[PDB]
Amino acid sequence: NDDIEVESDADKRAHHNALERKRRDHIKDSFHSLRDSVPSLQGEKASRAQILDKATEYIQYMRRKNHTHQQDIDDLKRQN
Amino acid sequence: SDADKRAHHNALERKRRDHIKDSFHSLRDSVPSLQGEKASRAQILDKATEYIQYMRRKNHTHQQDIDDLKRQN
DNA sequence: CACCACGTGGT
DNA sequence: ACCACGTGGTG
Repeated sequence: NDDIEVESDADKRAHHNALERKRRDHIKDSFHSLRDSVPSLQGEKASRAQILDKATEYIQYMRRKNHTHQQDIDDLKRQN
Repeated sequence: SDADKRAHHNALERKRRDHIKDSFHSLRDSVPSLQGEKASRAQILDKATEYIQYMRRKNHTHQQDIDDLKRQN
């Protein structure tokens, strides 16, 4: 835009700031959705570090749980 | 002091930021869609959210296949 | 000592 | 598009 390039400094500042608010809101949102996707804290409190941490923890748990399910499938597929 | 008081507050936050930085790393590596890719913190959170949901689904259905192979056998 | 958001300055 | 810092305030 041709207005954008010729806009005032007050206009530049305000914008820079507005874009950062928007960036932070996206992330705050994304932390929300991760929070709710993880049953160890489905929808209560939890600091950003806990969300990231319990999220890594869950992924590992699930993997363990998955290796266990697929064996019991193979072995039930032996019986069947 | 009142000055030395501020240095500490600041030092403790730097620590907070480092914890979150490291934790983003590990989450990054635990998600196969992000391995080897350059990702923004928003991507990591988003692609992670995606994976965790996928895993939950896929595990659930595999449970079903157990019940039905258990209802079959 | 944890937590958090903001404005700002730096690619 | 994105990121890290210092800050002021909360428990």
